[PDB]
Amino acid sequence: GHSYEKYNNWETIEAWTKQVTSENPDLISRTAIGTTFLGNNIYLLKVGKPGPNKPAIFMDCGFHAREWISHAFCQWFVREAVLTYGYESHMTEFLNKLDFYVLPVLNIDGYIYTWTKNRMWRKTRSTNAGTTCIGTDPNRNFDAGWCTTGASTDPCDETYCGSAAESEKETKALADFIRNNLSSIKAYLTIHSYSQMILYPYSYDYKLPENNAELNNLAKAAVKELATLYGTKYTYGPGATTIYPAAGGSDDWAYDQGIKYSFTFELRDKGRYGFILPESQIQATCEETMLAIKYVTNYVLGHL
Ligand SMILES: [Zn+2]
Ligand SMILES: [Zn+2]
Ligand SMILES: [Zn+2]
Ligand SMILES: [Zn+2]
Ligand SMILES: [Zn+2]
Repeated sequence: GHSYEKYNNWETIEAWTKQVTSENPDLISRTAIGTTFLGNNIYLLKVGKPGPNKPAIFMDCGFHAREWISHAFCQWFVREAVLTYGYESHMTEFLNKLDFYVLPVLNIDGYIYTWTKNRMWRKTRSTNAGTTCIGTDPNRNFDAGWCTTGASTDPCDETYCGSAAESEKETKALADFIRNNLSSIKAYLTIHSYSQMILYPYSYDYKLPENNAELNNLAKAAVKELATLYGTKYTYGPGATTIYPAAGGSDDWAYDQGIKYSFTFELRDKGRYGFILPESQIQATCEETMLAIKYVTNYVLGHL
């Protein structure tokens, strides 16, 4: 049984992607953008009412296997879209005028592993030459100052950058999709946990994006909007100085492709539960995060 207020295993999420699509044909279509190391289909939902020359926002969850609230949020976003379309003015305008690409779980193999073997697994489940240590950090595997800072060259490490940029089937699939759709995708949003932050480029070097003032102001306003619901306090800024320097991130890579609105969300909490955020917090976390995501979406729509 699927529930939006519990953490769902991969079999359940996969079945949900099929069911939510079948139940909402006028608003949702599903494709597979590739396969994981272990051969699992990487599903992508396109959410929106069909129309001509629509701009798009791309959102992914589940880069890091143990960050279960991330996976839960992508599902919640789709929940909100199908529930409130036609009833709530903003969501209806969003879905009429733009498409949302929602990738519910990128690192499917790692996610399965957190359910079956090791709740605290982070990386992919691919093999590495010359060692029995498993996995690459998908958010150190993109072609963005690749493997230079905040990333490890040791395959046994949690931030292992991989053998080469896009060495992982999952990151290659994501990068390929974005490159193939670069004329339509106007914003890139990537959902992580934890630490309550909205980050934007750059993480791979201490340098700032050309539109730094715009991104800073947008992140500041989105943080303020998020806080209105339950008073949850987020920080924001360029990745390198807000959390830490880290090379090979998808947000930096997306920005360097020309996607001007590129953000990483780090959801609840600030360390009390960390990655093992209780199910009792899914609803509140997702509802407040919705406010930030809708704020960014409205901004993108209004500044095309
Ligand atoms: Zn359900
Ligand atoms: Zn399957
Ligand atoms: Zn993460
Ligand atoms: Zn993180
Ligand atoms: Zn709601």
